[PDB]
Amino acid sequence: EIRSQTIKFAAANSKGHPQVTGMEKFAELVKEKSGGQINVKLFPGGVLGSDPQTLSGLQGGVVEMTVMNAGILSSTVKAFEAVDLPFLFNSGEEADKVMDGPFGTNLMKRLPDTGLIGLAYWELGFRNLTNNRHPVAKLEDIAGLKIRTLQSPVPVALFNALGANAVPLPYTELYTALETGTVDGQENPNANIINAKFYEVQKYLTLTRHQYNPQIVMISKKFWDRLNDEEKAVIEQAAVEARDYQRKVSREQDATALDEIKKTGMQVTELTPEETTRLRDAVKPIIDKFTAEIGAETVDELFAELKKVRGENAENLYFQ
Repeated sequence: EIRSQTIKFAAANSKGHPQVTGMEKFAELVKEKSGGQINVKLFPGGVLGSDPQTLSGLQGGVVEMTVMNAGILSSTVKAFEAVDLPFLFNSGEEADKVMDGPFGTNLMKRLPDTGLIGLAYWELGFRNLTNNRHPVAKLEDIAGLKIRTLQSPVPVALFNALGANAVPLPYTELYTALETGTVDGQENPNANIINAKFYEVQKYLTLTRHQYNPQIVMISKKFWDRLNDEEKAVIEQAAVEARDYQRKVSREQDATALDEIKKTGMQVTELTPEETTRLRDAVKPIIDKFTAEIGAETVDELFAELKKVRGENAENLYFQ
């Protein structure tokens, strides 16, 4: 039977953010399905530590649950670097198909040996590109731009392949570096433009969608192994039901963010799928260098899923 359980569920963001809205839905569903036997206590705002710190806390059994960008796992299970590869998805719908299918599922199968159990993928969002020099609509427009990027190997390779300087800078210093102009631009989700007021110091946004950040919801294997099947089923049901809700909330908020961004007088540029393909093809010979460490098994499967979803895109039937 479902016994009294307590689950501490930690994350980086705060109440109001789609991540925490998803966590609240998860907690409520678990409370309902368990008739109050399983209580999920939220630790938002990074109060328990960074995402990498909390990851090791799950492994040790100190914190039961967390949700974080799945690419963070790569130093635990290298195959997860696949989720950081560029230009995989053009929409949330495409991302869901691939993350919820064999690609995402086979990644999660690699977790138990490391002391982690994967429950579901939720959404953080696409990474896009702002700058203050000129609109970016194609590769040549990126040439020479000094762009603050994440500093793990994939984004550094990506932005160098695009002709940019992939500049290291602590996030807290970024607004002011953009203001003074020593950095031309930055790459991040749209929400950051509003939250950090980058619209005050950046005139241009391109929806490059150069990477997509899925989040993975995980539970400590040490804790999971002590649960019975009925308790596990409650948690699984709640994770996948909360997933669909969280993604809807995320996408509603992103639409509103973009409304707000446009009203600040930033110029927003979209890429056609064919321009995205042009960028993808230009960076492929560089990005292929990660395939050996990710593994052909994982990369080949991913590439097949992407060919499939790209063929389902209605744009293929727009003109002929």
